[PDB]
Amino acid sequence: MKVILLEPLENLGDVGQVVDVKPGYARNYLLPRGLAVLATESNLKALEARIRAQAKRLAERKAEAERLKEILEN
RNA sequence: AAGGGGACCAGCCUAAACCGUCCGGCUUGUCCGGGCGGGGUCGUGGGGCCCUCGGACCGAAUCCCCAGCCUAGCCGAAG
Ligand SMILES: [Mg+2]
Ligand SMILES: [Mg+2]
Ligand SMILES: [Mg+2]
Ligand SMILES: [Mg+2]
Ligand SMILES: [Mg+2]
Ligand SMILES: [Mg+2]
Ligand SMILES: [Mg+2]
Ligand SMILES: [Mg+2]
Ligand SMILES: [Mg+2]
Ligand SMILES: [Mg+2]
Repeated sequence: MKVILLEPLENLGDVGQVVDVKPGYARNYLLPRGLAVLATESNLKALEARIRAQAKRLAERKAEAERLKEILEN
C-alpha cells in the first residue's frame, strides 16, 4: 500500500517521500500516529504542488541574492 | 429463443473533462476537499478544451383553460 510519509522514518524512508508497505501497517500504525497519509491521487497533487512552492521560493532566493551580488562587487 | 403476424408506441435526466461561486481544512495556494450553478450525455463513437467559418424552427410525461365523461335527474307515439 503506497503512502506519503510525513516524517523521517527509520529504515522505511524520507519525509515527503512515497513508499509501499503492507496495508495493516499503513492502516493501523502509520496513519493513526500521523506519520503518513494515503498515497492517493487527490493528495498526490498536494505533495506535488508544495514541491513546486518550495522549489519556487528557493530558487527565487538565489535570484534576488544573485541580483544583489551584481549590484555589489561592482 | 431468433424470426414472422399483431396491440400499443416515446423517449429522456445525470456522473466525469473544463469553467464559475459560496464554504472549511492546515501542509498557504496554480492546494485538497464539500455545496450550488454553467457545460455534457454518445457507438455513424461522443463530449471538454483551442483555432477558422455559420447565427428561427421544434417542444413536453409539467402547468393552465376547455370539450367529453361520472356522481341526482327529465321529455317520451297510440283504445
Ligand atoms: Mg417476438
Ligand atoms: Mg413482432
Ligand atoms: Mg387489442
Ligand atoms: Mg472538489
Ligand atoms: Mg475548487
Ligand atoms: Mg467546486
Ligand atoms: Mg473525439
Ligand atoms: Mg420529462
Ligand atoms: Mg313518461
Ligand atoms: Mg305511455
